[PDB]
Amino acid sequence: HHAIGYVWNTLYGWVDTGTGSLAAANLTARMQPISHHLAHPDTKRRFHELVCASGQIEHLTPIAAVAATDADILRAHSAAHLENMKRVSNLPTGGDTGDGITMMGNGGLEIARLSAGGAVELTRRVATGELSAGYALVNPPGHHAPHNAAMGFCIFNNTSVAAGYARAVLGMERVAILDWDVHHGNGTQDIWWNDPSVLTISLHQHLCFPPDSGYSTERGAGNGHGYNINVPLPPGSGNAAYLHAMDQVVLPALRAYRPQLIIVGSGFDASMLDPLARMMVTADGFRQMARRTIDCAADICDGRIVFVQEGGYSPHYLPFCGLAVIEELTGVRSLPDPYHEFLAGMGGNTLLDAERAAIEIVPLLADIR
Amino acid sequence: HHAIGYVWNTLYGWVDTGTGSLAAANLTARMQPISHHLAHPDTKRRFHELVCASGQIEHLTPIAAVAATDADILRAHSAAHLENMKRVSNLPTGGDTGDGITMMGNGGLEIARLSAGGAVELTRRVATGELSAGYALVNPPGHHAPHNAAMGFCIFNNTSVAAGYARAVLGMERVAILDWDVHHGNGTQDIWWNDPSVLTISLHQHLCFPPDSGYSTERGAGNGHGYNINVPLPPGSGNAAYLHAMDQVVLPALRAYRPQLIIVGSGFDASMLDPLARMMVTADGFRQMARRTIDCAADICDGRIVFVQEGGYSPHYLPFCGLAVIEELTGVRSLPDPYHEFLAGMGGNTLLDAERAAIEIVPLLADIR
Amino acid sequence: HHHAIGYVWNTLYGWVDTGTGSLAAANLTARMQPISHHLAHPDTKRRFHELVCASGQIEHLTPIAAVAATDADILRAHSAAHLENMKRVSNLPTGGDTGDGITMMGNGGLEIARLSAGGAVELTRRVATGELSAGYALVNPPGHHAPHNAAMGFCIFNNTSVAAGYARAVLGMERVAILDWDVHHGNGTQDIWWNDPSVLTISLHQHLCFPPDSGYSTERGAGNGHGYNINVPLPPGSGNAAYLHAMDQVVLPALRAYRPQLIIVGSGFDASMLDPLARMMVTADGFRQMARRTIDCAADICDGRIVFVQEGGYSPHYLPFCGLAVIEELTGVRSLPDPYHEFLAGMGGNTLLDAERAAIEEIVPLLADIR
Amino acid sequence: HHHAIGYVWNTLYGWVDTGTGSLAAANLTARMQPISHHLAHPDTKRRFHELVCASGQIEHLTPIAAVAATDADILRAHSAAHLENMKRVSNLPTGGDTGDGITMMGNGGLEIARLSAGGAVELTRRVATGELSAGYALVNPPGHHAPHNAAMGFCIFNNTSVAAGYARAVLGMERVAILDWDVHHGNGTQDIWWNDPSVLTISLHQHLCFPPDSGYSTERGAGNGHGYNINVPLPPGSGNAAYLHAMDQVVLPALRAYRPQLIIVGSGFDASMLDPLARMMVTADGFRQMARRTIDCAADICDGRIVFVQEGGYSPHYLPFCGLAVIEELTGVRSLPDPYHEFLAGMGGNTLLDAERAAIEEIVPLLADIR
Ligand SMILES: O=C(NO)C(F)(F)C(F)(F)C(F)(F)C(F)(F)C(F)(F)C(F)(F)C(=O)Nc1ccccc1
Ligand SMILES: O=C(NO)C(F)(F)C(F)(F)C(F)(F)C(F)(F)C(F)(F)C(F)(F)C(=O)Nc1ccccc1
Ligand SMILES: O=C(NO)C(F)(F)C(F)(F)C(F)(F)C(F)(F)C(F)(F)C(F)(F)C(=O)Nc1ccccc1
Ligand SMILES: O=C(NO)C(F)(F)C(F)(F)C(F)(F)C(F)(F)C(F)(F)C(F)(F)C(=O)Nc1ccccc1
Ligand SMILES: [K+]
Ligand SMILES: [K+]
Ligand SMILES: [K+]
Ligand SMILES: [K+]
Ligand SMILES: [K+]
Ligand SMILES: [K+]
Ligand SMILES: [K+]
Ligand SMILES: [K+]
Ligand SMILES: [Zn+2]
Ligand SMILES: [Zn+2]
Ligand SMILES: [Zn+2]
Ligand SMILES: [Zn+2]
Repeated sequence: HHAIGYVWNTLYGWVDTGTGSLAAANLTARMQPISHHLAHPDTKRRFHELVCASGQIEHLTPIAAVAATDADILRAHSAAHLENMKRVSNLPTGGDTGDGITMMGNGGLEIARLSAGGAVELTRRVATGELSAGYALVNPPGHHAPHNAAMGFCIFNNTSVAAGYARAVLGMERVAILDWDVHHGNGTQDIWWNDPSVLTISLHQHLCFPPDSGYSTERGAGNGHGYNINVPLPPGSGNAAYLHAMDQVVLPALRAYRPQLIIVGSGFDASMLDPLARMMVTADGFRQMARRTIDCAADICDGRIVFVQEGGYSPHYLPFCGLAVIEELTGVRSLPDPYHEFLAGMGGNTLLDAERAAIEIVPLLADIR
Repeated sequence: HHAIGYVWNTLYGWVDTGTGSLAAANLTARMQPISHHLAHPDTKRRFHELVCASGQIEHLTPIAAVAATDADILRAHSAAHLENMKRVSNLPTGGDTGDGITMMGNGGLEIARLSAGGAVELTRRVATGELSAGYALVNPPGHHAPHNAAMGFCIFNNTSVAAGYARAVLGMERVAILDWDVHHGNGTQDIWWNDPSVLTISLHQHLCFPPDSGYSTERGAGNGHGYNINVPLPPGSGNAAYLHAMDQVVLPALRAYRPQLIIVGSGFDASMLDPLARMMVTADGFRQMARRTIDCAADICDGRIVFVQEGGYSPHYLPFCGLAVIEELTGVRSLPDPYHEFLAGMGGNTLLDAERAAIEIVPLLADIR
Repeated sequence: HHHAIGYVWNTLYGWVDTGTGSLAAANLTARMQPISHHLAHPDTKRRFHELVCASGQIEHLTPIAAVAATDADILRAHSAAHLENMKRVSNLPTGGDTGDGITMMGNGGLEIARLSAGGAVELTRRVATGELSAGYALVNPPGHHAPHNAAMGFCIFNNTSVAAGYARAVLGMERVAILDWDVHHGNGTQDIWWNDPSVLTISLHQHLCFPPDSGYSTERGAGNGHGYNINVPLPPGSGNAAYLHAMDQVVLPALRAYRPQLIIVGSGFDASMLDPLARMMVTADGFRQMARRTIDCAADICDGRIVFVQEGGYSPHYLPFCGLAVIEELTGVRSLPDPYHEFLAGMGGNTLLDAERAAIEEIVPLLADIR
Repeated sequence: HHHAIGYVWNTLYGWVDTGTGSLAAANLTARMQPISHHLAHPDTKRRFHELVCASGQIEHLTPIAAVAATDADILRAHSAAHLENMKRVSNLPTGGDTGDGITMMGNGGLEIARLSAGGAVELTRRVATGELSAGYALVNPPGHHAPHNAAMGFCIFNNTSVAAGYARAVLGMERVAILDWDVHHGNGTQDIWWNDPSVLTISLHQHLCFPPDSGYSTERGAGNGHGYNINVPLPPGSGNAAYLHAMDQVVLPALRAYRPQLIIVGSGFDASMLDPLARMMVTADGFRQMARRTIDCAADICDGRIVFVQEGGYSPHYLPFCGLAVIEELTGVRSLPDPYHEFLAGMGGNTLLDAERAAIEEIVPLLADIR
């Protein structure tokens, strides 16, 4: 049938990103304090508020986040990492999660558990058939956190916690994670590196972040060899490149693999107005990407698809990119993208030779059994 | 000798950009109000504050802005445009300058006059030999405003007001305006379209803004034919492309033309972290661009070079891009770019075939007499 | 017995565009520099809502959707000319001045004004029918300064008067009371019901804080309404002791004398210890005690029918805790401390000063005229 | 005769990192939501500076560069342990807690604390030598809560005491006065000079506003310093009438009795009508009159030697106009109105209430002990 779940929790908007821009404010470096860190939670809150103010919320089934348990977290992460996060969160003013930039406040583990747990709860309810699909608008994000660490503002790897739950608790034999956050999903890649039961795909700007990963030659290991697929694209790639990648690589990979559930790491940092990447995707591009992936799920896994928020750093534009994806889930297309004409004139809608060549990963599809 | 002028006026930081993102907030469109418009003056104020906090201010000669007179403005703009700006500024709550997006507050003409006048005052003092060079950190910007209108948040075309002053008041026969704001300097192009006495050069992202201009075929008209040079570059172009453009096109054009003064429209919206374009220039890239242009001025026009602020929309990073240019003027290189390693890993430092081909404008150099 | 507490929040209450000025607009000639957050910026009320959710109070509330106030609803409190002027201003391509030179609406800003008044109406309807026992409408923009024929003091429509008008005309209640404890005089509400004894209007406020020329004890209504408007102006620096003495000596006796069938509270928190727009010393515990007293009074005299409707309050730091205290008195679930309690308790306001006592006692002889 | 008015602003005064809390840090367990602007955010003082410039007052001032306070400078007001603790905290990779659990410094935040104290010192030196007639040091962080052995109340070092210590030890002045009209008790300054009659310390403040346990009239110094600390605690709601009565009856007579060779004013604007962190009713015209009186007193008794040093004040909207009024009294160029004047004048505070008069009169018998 048709019932679309939606997860927002007030505390997703209360993540304290501090007073720096990216790293902390630093007087010796003359990095002046600023009100809004690049990753400030207001960007995602504005998406939530637009979901409500547009009336999309009336077509969604609100789903309460339920805190991820230690057992849930341990399906994706090491005990040492979980214990370190408990340690850092218990410090009187929080602290450094290990990388020197990713911080948690005192009690910040509460929000990290609710973020991973929002993904799990939506996954559970879609997998059982209570819901047909859904969108978990979580924060903090997940895809940079590998098995043994926090990284890139990610405390736990939300989509991997959800995949682990689908595998262990729901008994699914095959799950796919499709990450279209513009940054390489190195954490997700790491977690399932040796494991063919979770197909991991990352469409991203080549070497945007991290600086040393996301190459096409990173394909997994052992029994997992062939079950990690990176699609690095050049800076300036737009809707044409992204849709060519979907049609030539992503959708064929999903059809070859036959997952029982598709989890999308849904970032909007590939947008035309994002500060933290150089891509040219518009809300109409994300719309088409979502439509294609939802339709693929309908064909191959009884429509079982869960979108989980990753990055995106335009408070101005991200809400409209997100809303387009929500509208593809609900089928209620009731608000225009007010930037559409303005951004459409900038380009990205022609498949350039260098973009085409980057996508033409195609010979690796044959190794997905 | 060596004396570097620097213009900042408090009111440059008081430009009211409203409560929208780009266009105004709009309830029917569900464009939620936001504290900082993309063009909020804090970005440029943070540059000023870094100039001070870094100690660069101790190596600069502060120059007070002096309001541009009607006569000054009329060297670049029509009487109808000036009168319309006086009209709009006199409205009790200001209003629409004509394009439906560019607004002035009540009394906002004061700031527009100080912005153009900051460029004029620095130009005067460099041309006389009181100063060797300088940087006018003005706001609002100028380069989109054509002869008969305000456009793209530009009320008056600051660099053209300064060029007009150099021509009419100082009696210079040849002036060059080099615009490296990432958006096409359509206003400047328009003003001097028929005029070979002001060479206008625009290095920009192709079709970023405006959507219908900046093509290589836009070359001026009449006696001005050959004295407008557009260098449109593809999205994703970085330091390699920008420096190749400098070496192959911009610097040869300046040497062919033999201006008596070089005015640089110094935007930083080509930076790696800018939301309003897709280019990959780092602070080190802007440093090298500035070094090259200052050295060219030393060779061909007795060092007479005036930098005038155009766009740039990263409050995080613009200050460091600007500071690099200031350091090239003063010769005091006392602060690192704290983002250098982070951004250097993202690329843009290899000249791609498509970038090289866009630059290879070279056959037009022969028409500069 | 029955317990179900309604709660109204609409996303658009947080989207009210207060501009780039502090109070009036930014002004270059006056050298009033633009600022991100106007004093009345919606974030203050949004932070209250978010605390209601993050504290877990939301799990004890029954969410009630705001329904846009119709023209008919608005016309029970305001003139046709005022409604038409608001439709006119809201239809202007970039909105404009609502009449006073400071209160503005955006293009389409009438949508939010309707949802604000309509949130009060919807909660009133559902409490009056017995679906709900009581509730809190966390609306924005506020209401109490808007008189019959105008917008004023960032109020477009007089939300509590629209709700009272609905209770009177649609539900057929013969007597309604509006108790306003916003720190500013409820001049709009006073104006609307000035000649009308069917809506008892009470305003507890800082004397001459805003507006400058109203809220005196001598403003008592007119005609058949004479005696059915009660102002309790208090001196600057009044705190919990003064506010509770006013409740016990004046407000609660007035309500008991009048026997309203519904009590509507204009629930502002601008009397708080940390508010920039008044000089009063009320703490979250003070508002808690005020709410408790008023809810208990409603239980005694009108079958518990009480509707709280948000008015002002300008501390984004502290207002959420003041508001949460009132919500907790409605739900009976007292699960979070006021983290400012010790800090503010040391500042005073907890002793009834002679001047405060005397200001309150000025109103006591007027209670006898409430029939 | 001579007229040259020094003015200190340093960009880094605007870069003080006040964090993401309201007052204490953001706290998830307490459900204190993060906020962009802490109550003490530097933008309030930066907006004052920008108004000094945009109003054209800057053209009538002599800009004076702040020079970092040396260890020797700091040690005239504070203990070696406190200085070493501040060097320790500032050297920590991400800074930390200065001791009280709320006052923090960033890594390298000692640089700004030194520039703040050093701005006061540099202006003091240049006024005392006769290079300047008077001046205003618009410093941040503030000073007056920091006692000899600690940081407190967002004060790292006691700027005015560092300046007084310099005047005493380096310039050889035998008598200095510090007049603090920040609305909070200058407990730090009181502590530093408690036993010392060579620095007369006066604090006009809201009674028990902050700290909670100090500022009583009975706190008069000790030993040879007995009689050389004067507290003037005023009740909440006191306005221009009370403040000017306190100036005329207590402050100015105390200064005339003491005959300081230099007057340092701890110039806070947190007594303003719109301040969130106190309940007083002073307007820009009130601060203007206070400044005029004090400058004229300096002209009469110490050859015009007066240095104003910024303390608190938490209205980004209104503080700039309060500060500008003081600057205009120094320059004598009165070129911009207070655009809030009419709005605030209607709220009151301009009548001397009996309780206000009595609070002030409590201090008058202590004037006789100033020898
Ligand atoms: O959306 C993001 N990723 O999907 C993002 F994490 F926020 C990021 F990639 F854009 C990021 F901002 F670049 C980053 F990863 F968070 C980051 F900035 F790169 C970082 F992680 F914070 C970071 O800079 N990490 C470093 C760690 C060690 C040494 C240098 C950098
Ligand atoms: O830095 C800039 N230019 O150098 C910029 F003007 F700010 C811009 F190009 F980035 C801009 F923001 F895109 C813009 F030009 F200002 C703008 F947004 F495009 C605009 F001018 F405001 C704009 O959108 N103008 C339009 C006018 C009519 C119809 C549609 C758009
Ligand atoms: O909470 C408030 N009222 O309950 C308040 F309206 F916000 C106010 F009273 F505090 C207010 F802010 F003071 C005001 F009422 F909004 C205002 F500021 F006074 C005003 F209404 F906007 C205002 O200043 N109005 C004026 C109208 C005409 C002439 C001068 C002032
Ligand atoms: O302007 C001020 N003083 O002149 C002020 F310091 F900011 C203050 F008094 F208003 C203050 F904000 F109240 C404070 F002093 F800063 C403070 F908030 F009270 C505090 F110091 F930070 C504070 O609350 N300190 C405490 C220390 C220990 C235990 C409880 C509170
Ligand atoms: K895998
Ligand atoms: K990815
Ligand atoms: K030309
Ligand atoms: K350009
Ligand atoms: K009445
Ligand atoms: K009231
Ligand atoms: K003393
Ligand atoms: K004081
Ligand atoms: Zn990302
Ligand atoms: Zn630009
Ligand atoms: Zn109010
Ligand atoms: Zn203070």
